[PDB]
Amino acid sequence: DSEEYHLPQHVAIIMDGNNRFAKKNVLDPIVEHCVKTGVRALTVFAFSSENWNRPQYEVDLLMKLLEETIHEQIPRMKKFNIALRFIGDRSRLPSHLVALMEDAEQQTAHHEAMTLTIAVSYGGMWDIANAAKQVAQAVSRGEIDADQINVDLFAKYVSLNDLPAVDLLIRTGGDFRISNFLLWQAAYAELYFTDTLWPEFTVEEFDHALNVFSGRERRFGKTSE
Amino acid sequence: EYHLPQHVAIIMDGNKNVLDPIVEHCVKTGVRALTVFAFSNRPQYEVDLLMKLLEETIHEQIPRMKKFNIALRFIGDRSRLPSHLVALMEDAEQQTAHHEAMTLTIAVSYGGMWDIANAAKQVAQAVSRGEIDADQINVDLFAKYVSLNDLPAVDLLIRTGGDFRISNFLLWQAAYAELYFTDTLWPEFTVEEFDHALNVFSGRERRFGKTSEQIQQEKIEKLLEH
Repeated sequence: DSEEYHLPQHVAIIMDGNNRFAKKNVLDPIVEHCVKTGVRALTVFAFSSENWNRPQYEVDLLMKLLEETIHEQIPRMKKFNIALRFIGDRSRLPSHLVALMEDAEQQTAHHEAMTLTIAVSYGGMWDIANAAKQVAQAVSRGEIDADQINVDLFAKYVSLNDLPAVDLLIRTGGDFRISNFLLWQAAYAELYFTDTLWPEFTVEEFDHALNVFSGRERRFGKTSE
Repeated sequence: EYHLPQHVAIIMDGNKNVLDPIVEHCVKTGVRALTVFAFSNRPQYEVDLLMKLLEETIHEQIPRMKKFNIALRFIGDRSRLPSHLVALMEDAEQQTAHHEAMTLTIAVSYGGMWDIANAAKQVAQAVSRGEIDADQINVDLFAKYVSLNDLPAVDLLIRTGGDFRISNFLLWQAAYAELYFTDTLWPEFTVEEFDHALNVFSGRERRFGKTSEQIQQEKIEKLLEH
């Protein structure tokens, strides 16, 4: 405990609003600011560019863009001691994209002050059902008694179970939905919604959100989680 | 045009009956489901008082449910509830089951994580019996074990009391819900503010679109109304 310290250990961001933007990288200064300030985990969802329910030509372009962006980010993540991680379904992804994700995770694992997780082909319901599948597979092997399955056991199989629970979730762009993102992990997260469009989102407003989180922790306490 | 939610959820938090005008507004506007959670590990005497209050409230509400053609439902863990409360819940559900205009669900000893892990337990028990291959488990199969799966997904979730958390309520069911937060404490929550929240919901659906499930629900309801 501490009277002065109220920094969230795990921040999640739903990046939205470029679809409404009429007229330099936004995420990079946020990521750098987080690791410099001591945030332990940052988990992000590109609300438009990870929506792969589009014509196959567009999905192909989006995957190529993701690959080029991962490649460009690896040396930057090494420079700032950030571990890159990916969550989501990999079973239907092109082999080159899977290899590139593994490569990026392997190149950035050493000497990591913060984990940056990118949601790729991810959904919160998918995550929960995947955890249930893994639990049932363990039951089939005799490793779990199905009658003893409870919240604490199930939590060990959901994505990001080795990181702190999400303390703060930010969504830009104006909508007030968490849109099937980190449903289990953000069960007790403070939710910060802003109409600022993602391309116009600033480190200053991010700091404001952190101060809002601190004030809400003072006002409503920390939760059970 | 004007967009009404199919399923409203409320976290009643506060740091005359408040819920009754809200229930009546839902019935009058065609809301199909209203699910409520009294937000707040206490001395046993306080737990007993709360249980007795819940029992008396269920008793008081049954005739209103008949009057407005509302079906009563309860979600949450029943394994540690007093047997008299469990029997009263079963009786209320059976007495109101034929009512088909709206479902009012009261969450008692409920948590969203509990709900999800309970679904996982049921699926794994079926696997243990050899009824299901664990490799078949996916979203569509799992969804049938989560509470309220026969009702529309939550479109609008209201939380009173000032905090901006969903606090482990309907995590699966509110995956695409619009979230409406108000500083108003629950005892002071009015049907006028509920009307305002519904108006805000309509504007947000116009600006940010309907969910996919909402669009399919509306297609189906148009096909059926004919």
